Amino acid sequence: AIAHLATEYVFSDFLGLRLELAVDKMVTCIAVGLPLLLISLAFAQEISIGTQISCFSPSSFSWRQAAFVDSYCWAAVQQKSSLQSESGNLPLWLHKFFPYILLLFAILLYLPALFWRFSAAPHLCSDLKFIMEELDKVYNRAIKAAKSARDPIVEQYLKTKKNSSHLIMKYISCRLVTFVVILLACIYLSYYFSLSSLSDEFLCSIKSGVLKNDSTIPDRFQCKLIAVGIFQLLSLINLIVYALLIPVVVYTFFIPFRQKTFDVLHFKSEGYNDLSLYNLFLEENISELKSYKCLKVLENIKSNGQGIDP
Amino acid sequence: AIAHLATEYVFSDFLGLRLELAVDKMVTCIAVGLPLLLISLAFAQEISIGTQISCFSPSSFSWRQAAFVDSYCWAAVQQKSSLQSESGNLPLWLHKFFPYILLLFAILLYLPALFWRFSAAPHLCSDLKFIMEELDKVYNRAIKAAKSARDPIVEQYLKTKKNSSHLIMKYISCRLVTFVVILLACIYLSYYFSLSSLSDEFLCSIKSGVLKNDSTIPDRFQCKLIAVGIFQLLSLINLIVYALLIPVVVYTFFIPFRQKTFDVLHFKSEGYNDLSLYNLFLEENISELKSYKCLKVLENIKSNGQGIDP
Amino acid sequence: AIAHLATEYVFSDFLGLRLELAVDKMVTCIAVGLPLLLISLAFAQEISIGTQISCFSPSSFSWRQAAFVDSYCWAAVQQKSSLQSESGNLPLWLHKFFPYILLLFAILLYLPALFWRFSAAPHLCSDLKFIMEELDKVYNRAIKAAKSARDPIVEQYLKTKKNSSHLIMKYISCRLVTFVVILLACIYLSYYFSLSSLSDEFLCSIKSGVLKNDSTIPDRFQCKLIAVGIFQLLSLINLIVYALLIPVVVYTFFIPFRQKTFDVLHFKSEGYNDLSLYNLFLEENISELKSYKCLKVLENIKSNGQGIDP
Amino acid sequence: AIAHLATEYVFSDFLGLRLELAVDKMVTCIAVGLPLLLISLAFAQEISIGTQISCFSPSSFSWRQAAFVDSYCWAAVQQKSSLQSESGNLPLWLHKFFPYILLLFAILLYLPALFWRFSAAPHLCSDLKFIMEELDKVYNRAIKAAKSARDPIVEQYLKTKKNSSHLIMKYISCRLVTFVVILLACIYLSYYFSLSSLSDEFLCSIKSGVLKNDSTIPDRFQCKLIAVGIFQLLSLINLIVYALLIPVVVYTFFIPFRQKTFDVLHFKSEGYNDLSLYNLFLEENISELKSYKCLKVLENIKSNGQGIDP
Amino acid sequence: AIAHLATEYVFSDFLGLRLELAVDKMVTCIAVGLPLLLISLAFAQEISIGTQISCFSPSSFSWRQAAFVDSYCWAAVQQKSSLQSESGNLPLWLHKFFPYILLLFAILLYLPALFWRFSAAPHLCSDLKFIMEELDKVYNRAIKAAKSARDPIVEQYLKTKKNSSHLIMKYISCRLVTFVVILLACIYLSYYFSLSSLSDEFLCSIKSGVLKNDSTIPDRFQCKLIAVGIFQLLSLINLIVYALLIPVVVYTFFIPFRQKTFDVLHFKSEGYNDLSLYNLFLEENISELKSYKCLKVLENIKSNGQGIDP
Ligand SMILES: CC(C)CCC[C@@H](C)[C@H]1CC[C@H]2[C@@H]3CC=C4C[C@@H](OC(=O)CCC(=O)O)CC[C@]4(C)[C@H]3CC[C@]12C
Ligand SMILES: CC(C)CCC[C@@H](C)[C@H]1CC[C@H]2[C@@H]3CC=C4C[C@@H](OC(=O)CCC(=O)O)CC[C@]4(C)[C@H]3CC[C@]12C
Ligand SMILES: CC(C)CCC[C@@H](C)[C@H]1CC[C@H]2[C@@H]3CC=C4C[C@@H](OC(=O)CCC(=O)O)CC[C@]4(C)[C@H]3CC[C@]12C
Ligand SMILES: CC(C)CCC[C@@H](C)[C@H]1CC[C@H]2[C@@H]3CC=C4C[C@@H](OC(=O)CCC(=O)O)CC[C@]4(C)[C@H]3CC[C@]12C
Ligand SMILES: CC(C)CCC[C@@H](C)[C@H]1CC[C@H]2[C@@H]3CC=C4C[C@@H](OC(=O)CCC(=O)O)CC[C@]4(C)[C@H]3CC[C@]12C
Ligand SMILES: CC(C)CCC[C@@H](C)[C@H]1CC[C@H]2[C@@H]3CC=C4C[C@@H](OC(=O)CCC(=O)O)CC[C@]4(C)[C@H]3CC[C@]12C
Ligand SMILES: CC(C)CCC[C@@H](C)[C@H]1CC[C@H]2[C@@H]3CC=C4C[C@@H](OC(=O)CCC(=O)O)CC[C@]4(C)[C@H]3CC[C@]12C
Ligand SMILES: CC(C)CCC[C@@H](C)[C@H]1CC[C@H]2[C@@H]3CC=C4C[C@@H](OC(=O)CCC(=O)O)CC[C@]4(C)[C@H]3CC[C@]12C
Ligand SMILES: CC(C)CCC[C@@H](C)[C@H]1CC[C@H]2[C@@H]3CC=C4C[C@@H](OC(=O)CCC(=O)O)CC[C@]4(C)[C@H]3CC[C@]12C
Ligand SMILES: CC(C)CCC[C@@H](C)[C@H]1CC[C@H]2[C@@H]3CC=C4C[C@@H](OC(=O)CCC(=O)O)CC[C@]4(C)[C@H]3CC[C@]12C
Repeated sequence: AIAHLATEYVFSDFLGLRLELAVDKMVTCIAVGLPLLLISLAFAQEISIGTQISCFSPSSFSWRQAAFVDSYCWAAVQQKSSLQSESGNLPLWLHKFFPYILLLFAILLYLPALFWRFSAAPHLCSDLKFIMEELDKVYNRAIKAAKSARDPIVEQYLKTKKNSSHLIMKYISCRLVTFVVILLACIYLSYYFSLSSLSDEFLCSIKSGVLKNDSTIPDRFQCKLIAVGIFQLLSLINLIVYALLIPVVVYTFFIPFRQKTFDVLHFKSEGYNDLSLYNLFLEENISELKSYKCLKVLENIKSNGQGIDP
Repeated sequence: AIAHLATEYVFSDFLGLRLELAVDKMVTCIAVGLPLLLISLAFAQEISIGTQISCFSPSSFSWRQAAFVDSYCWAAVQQKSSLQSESGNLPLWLHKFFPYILLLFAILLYLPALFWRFSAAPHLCSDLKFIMEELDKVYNRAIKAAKSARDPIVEQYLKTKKNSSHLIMKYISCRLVTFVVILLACIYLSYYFSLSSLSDEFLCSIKSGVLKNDSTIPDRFQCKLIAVGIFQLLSLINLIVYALLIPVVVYTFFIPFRQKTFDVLHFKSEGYNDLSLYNLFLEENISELKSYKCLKVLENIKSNGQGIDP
Repeated sequence: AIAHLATEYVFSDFLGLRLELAVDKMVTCIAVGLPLLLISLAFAQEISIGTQISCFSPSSFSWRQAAFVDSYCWAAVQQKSSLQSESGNLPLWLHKFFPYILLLFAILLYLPALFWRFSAAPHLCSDLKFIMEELDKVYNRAIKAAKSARDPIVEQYLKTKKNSSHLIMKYISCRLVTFVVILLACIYLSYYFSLSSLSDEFLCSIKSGVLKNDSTIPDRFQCKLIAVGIFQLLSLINLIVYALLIPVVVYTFFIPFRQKTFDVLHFKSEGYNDLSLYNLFLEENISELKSYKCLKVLENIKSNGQGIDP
Repeated sequence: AIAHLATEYVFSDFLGLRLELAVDKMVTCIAVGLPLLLISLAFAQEISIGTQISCFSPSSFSWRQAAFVDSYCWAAVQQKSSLQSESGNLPLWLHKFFPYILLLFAILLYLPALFWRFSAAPHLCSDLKFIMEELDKVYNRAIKAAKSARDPIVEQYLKTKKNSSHLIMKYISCRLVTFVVILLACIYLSYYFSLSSLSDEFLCSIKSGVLKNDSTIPDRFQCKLIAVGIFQLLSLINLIVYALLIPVVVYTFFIPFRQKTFDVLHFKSEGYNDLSLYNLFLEENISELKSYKCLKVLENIKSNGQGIDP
Repeated sequence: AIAHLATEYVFSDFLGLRLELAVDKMVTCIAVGLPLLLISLAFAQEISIGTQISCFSPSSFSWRQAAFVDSYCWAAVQQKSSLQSESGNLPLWLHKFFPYILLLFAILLYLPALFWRFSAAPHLCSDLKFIMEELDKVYNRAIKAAKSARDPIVEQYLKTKKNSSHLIMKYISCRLVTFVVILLACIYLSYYFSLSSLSDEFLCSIKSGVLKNDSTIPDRFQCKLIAVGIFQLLSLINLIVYALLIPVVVYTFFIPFRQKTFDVLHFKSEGYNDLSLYNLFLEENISELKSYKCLKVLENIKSNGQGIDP
């Protein structure tokens, strides 16, 4: 089934205008997708031995009595009054709930993208639909002029956007939340990887109620959480990748402000202003226009040779 | 399978004109969707140990006798004459039926949306289809006038709607029922989370009938409900999210009345009147009209620069 | 799997012209759909403990001998000569066949709708197709007259329908059968809910044939039907909903006769006559005509303001 | 199920313009696809005996005690304090994680192709769409001239590409990473195949905690990893194929530079320059143009017979 | 499930222009398809008894000790130091890996077809698309001439192909590899069928490590490979069919050279030259042309009666 997981989570896509930037979409796919793969691998039948916990019951216990001990101690992992270990009870909770914790990170990293799709993409879509179709008319006019010579509402409207700073707050906050959640996940995963491997072993007791006086039951059962060594291993993989995402996410703060007389071909940064976002989103969309490509071909020729000024 | 649950309930949509407001639809998706995820996680094989209850049968019992005790005590959870516990029998019922109780909340939170789709959306759809197509003619006429100058049935009909107050009662009652059900669910979930963790343990007896005289059977069996610690944990997650929905739902009462010379571009609140609903539903639909977008572009330019009055 | 059941039976639809009235279709979906959900929930793995019956075999019985007792007593539930209980054998039959009894109600409540689709909808469809297309011509003519002035075969044919009383008998009988089946189901479900919870316990004997003389076999085995407490619980849910459907179904008898100079816009009741049905079915279909909507807009304006008589 | 694996991974394709060269795509399909097949075959039910590990527990151990030993020793494979073997613990880790290691190679060999699809194919696609449609006009003009006689923007633009050397770095680095990962996989697989077959046997001890003093438990359990002989066998198959891919990948470094007055029919190598890539990508795409095929037919005739110069 | 296998592998097809000759495609479907069916039948539940190996453990061994012996001896089949048999260890390897060996033949017989689809079909497709459309013009002209009378680039181009001998090497080598692999499979299958039926029985020992001194374990366990009698039976079926394919494959060497003033209707062999391949591929494609069929009808009439010379 491991090969099906690779087909589902790596070799196929999951989770019109481009209303998300390619880098931001790519980071989201890695950040959300990787925990779901690692959860699926942690319980693959190739690696699983069929149970999360086993306890050494005495030889006199019947098969159902030993099955009770395993089931009770799986519940007792939450119940401080009936546990003992080389450390506190906290590792045992983390070892049990490791699958839910990775799922929680996957969800929390998806919510910023879902919010952008809910709260910002509809407005941006309606604007990009307008701006691109009017830019196409401007480019077709420029082509006809150049082709004849050598064989302003958009400008006004775009100049309004640098006054607005509306979407830039929605964008930067979506980036900033993604950064914080990745950083917190790195802190957790490095802690969980640091836990002693023998923190998977604990002592359990069933002598809570009517059993409390029964001399035939031993006072402590040795139990082991069988998958914990795999969980810690896969936590290192997740930590490595998330540490590599942190530089990329930080770069997405400065891509609008710096890194990416009015010019309708050269989209450029304009500061902490929505026009900087529209410049990014146009540059990832304007290349679909046939007329833009023709003018950029002429500009590249003029940059190298015959002076067909664009 | 946990990764499939995330794909099914988070990373894909489940449960023409927009006949429900985006916030109301979003709240419904969270309120109905979250219990179904949490039910599915509570019985995930990654976390389950294969049975809901285990009882400590004595060593002399055969395998089938011990299987009888577990099956009888699962039934006896409902049967006051054969239970004993540190508290009343009520916790044991809640621990058993936790999956049905979350399912009940999911259903009860869907019924207001289903009623709106049944009782109000058909009438509203027929009106919005009419109003938008006639508004498009008004806008196209205004564009042609403005483009020529600078390079009333709808008004009468809409003025009838502020007399009707028909749909506003259907809408506000759907909001109000959703509020009440979320509030009652919060009261339950906070109670269920408050129950002692050892309320998962109870004493069972099989000595009802012919077995009543059998000296070989112990008078009480120790039983434990194994999943209860997970149910209480997931109840905290559900309580947290529903407490965050309450402010959002309350805001949906005042969005029509306040928060959202006749003006065909600026849709506005008009009180406890159906025109306030039509203003909300138009504002979420009118942005699809090409002619509306052009006039709003001119209005934005006029707001910032050249006085092309819309 | 409980979440899949909710997706299948609540959050999605199951079981052109509208040839069934919305209320009648809605009642049918609830009446037929609810038993199928409740059956599915009664055997959900979240709530099931893997067997319907368990009997306490003695400790000397082998594993296969105890498996024989459970299998024999499941069959013996039908066989009066080998049962004993605190009451008659009738409860034990109902406890065993509870799933089939709910299935039987679901089927019997679907047959009236299936009969309407078989015996009445084809004729009604051919008439509504004719009447609506000729009404559209009448409305378009009235619009052109009104638009010019202020900027009869259908009547003859419809007047024939009030003489026919053909379909009204088919309709009312389909309603009446649905009422009777819901009422009988309420009587059963309230009886089944009233049965003592300990009617799930009975005494079984295997000493029929060659075993009759065997002194090593006990004369009675204690058996318990494990799911019965869930069946009675879910029977209360079904009883509550069906009791709420009864008022709605009764209202569907009087919707044609009363509640819903010839007027082609105001469809109205005409007594125990097929024209009353055609008036109901037109009123649920005529709103799709663009020309009808225009005339109703003018009528609403005339009702409030400028006297553009429709 | 083995026949389904062959259908899925051999007899069907998995993982517009041709934006990847056929040889590079073919190598990627083999390099990524083969580990996924071999993983799937290693756990086929035809060959599996249902468990990864078995340990010889003593005859006095109960069934659940022996199940504990197997589960503990599967976990102990990671835990140096409780292992002994004829060699170090490293082989035991490799034997356990063989499925993940092959999966890791499959992923690492896919990432270069995914990067090309992300970072280079969009720009190349926009250029090839332009260049081919303008070349089609040049060829149609040449056909009309030749057909009449015997019954420059593209040149300027392409001459800019040999100045750029932009895509050649992206391409060669994708090839170079693929080479390195295949070489490292060959080093691992030849090492893993070289491990002694009896490295699948190790000695395990459960005497860690409360069990440490128990005289009834033997100090060492003999355990065997059952699948290891299959893993080493399939590692030889993977090593053989990857060794055959190495010559092919190396050839893909020199295909642009050498091996593959301006001529619009004969695409040719131009050095370490992007024009060399465009020449390769055009030659794999230009054959779709009807006008190119006609001119190549005339060129082939002129090469053999009547001098219809192309 | 056997009936599903027949539906999947016999009664349905698996694995535009015809770019493979019908006989060559048919041989490939049999040669590749038959092993996959026979593998699937060898493990059908109708015939399988649920395990590949069973060993006779002594009566004192616990259930888990006997499960260890079976699992160890399945691994020991590869491990010469712990086997004994009436012959060498080679039969035991073949009995274990019979499913992989048949899979290997299925794959090796598919690779020649995959290579033809990769390396030759694209060029041939581009030529056949050209040649057929120009032949259609020649035939339509000949029809119009004949219909009027009685109520050369292609020739030049095709005459170039007999100089090329390019594709004939690719074709004959694909045929020759298919012949060699079928012949080698026949040699193996006849050997494997010849092995003694009691070669499925071998003696196993677990006394490798700590167990080496244990006097309670017998020195040899009798083991039997349960499916081997089915594998040898199905090997006879595979051998019979492959022996019948050998004559057909050999005939495909001489179909181009012999067996199958320029004539545009009668495609004919021209020696070891690509024109011989084009003649074969045209003859399997030219019959789709309406104009060809008309001329062949006239030729058949002229062959029998009225002299309408084609
Ligand atoms: C043992 C350790 C030290 C080796 C080095 C770390 C690897 C295990 C890391 C490095 C890059 C990682 C990969 C980076 C990107 C992806 C793609 C991601 O899928 C997508 O983003 C899909 C994108 C699309 O389809 O558009 C799934 C996880 C995966 C394979 C990551 C899995 C883990 C990888 C291979
Ligand atoms: C289902 C998904 C979407 C959410 C999963 C959330 C859980 C992974 C969280 C919620 C509640 C958390 C627990 C709340 C309470 C505790 C007890 C607390 O215990 C101690 O400090 C014990 C110290 C001692 O041993 O004395 C440590 C954190 C822990 C385990 C938390 C660990 C993480 C948990 C299980
Ligand atoms: C351990 C606790 C203290 C951490 C904080 C609480 C989280 C567990 C909460 C906060 C927000 C919650 C999420 C808010 C919104 C959604 C979306 C919801 O899906 C949809 O609404 C789909 C919408 C669409 O697809 O259009 C499913 C539940 C989920 C993931 C919620 C799951 C639980 C979350 C992550
Ligand atoms: C299948 C879905 C759609 C609906 C599920 C509904 C149930 C979750 C409801 C319906 C009937 C309810 C029960 C009706 C009767 C009782 C007994 C009652 O018992 C006591 O008060 C016991 C006190 C004592 O111990 O003396 C407490 C509430 C309880 C468990 C209720 C809990 C919630 C139940 C099970
Ligand atoms: C514990 C008791 C006392 C609480 C109160 C009773 C509820 C359990 C009842 C009240 C309304 C009932 C619901 C009324 C309507 C429906 C819709 C029905 O589905 C449809 O009719 C689908 C309609 C469509 O999709 O068009 C399925 C049963 C359900 C959820 C019913 C399930 C049981 C509900 C929630
Ligand atoms: C498969 C679906 C579509 C139909 C299911 C129909 C059953 C649920 C019906 C048909 C025959 C009925 C039974 C016919 C005979 C009997 C025996 C009869 O027994 C007594 O009166 C016993 C009195 C005593 O204990 O002395 C009570 C009704 C009962 C159980 C009936 C209960 C309901 C049954 C099982
Ligand atoms: C026992 C050993 C010594 C025999 C010789 C080695 C074989 C086991 C090798 C030689 C060629 C290999 C094959 C080369 C190519 C492929 C195609 C590959 O699938 C694709 O590339 C799909 C291509 C497409 O569909 O476009 C899957 C692996 C496979 C069958 C390889 C499987 C292993 C093979 C048969
Ligand atoms: C889930 C997929 C995508 C990634 C799988 C990565 C693993 C296969 C890697 C990551 C960590 C690696 C391990 C990290 C630590 C060790 C311990 C180390 O131990 C010794 O050197 C023991 C020497 C002794 O016996 O004294 C040898 C390498 C090994 C097994 C490594 C083998 C390969 C592992 C398991
Ligand atoms: C017991 C022995 C001595 C009887 C004689 C041998 C048969 C078992 C052989 C003779 C012909 C064989 C068949 C020849 C052709 C085919 C078709 C082949 O499927 C295809 O080629 C599909 C073709 C398509 O669908 O286009 C699958 C194997 C099968 C049924 C072969 C199965 C084995 C058969 C029946
Ligand atoms: C997974 C698919 C695609 C490929 C399957 C390939 C195997 C079926 C091949 C590869 C390695 C081969 C084995 C390599 C080594 C040996 C040991 C060799 O042993 C002896 O000669 C033993 C003599 C003695 O008993 O003393 C005999 C051939 C054999 C079993 C070979 C049989 C066929 C094998 C298992």
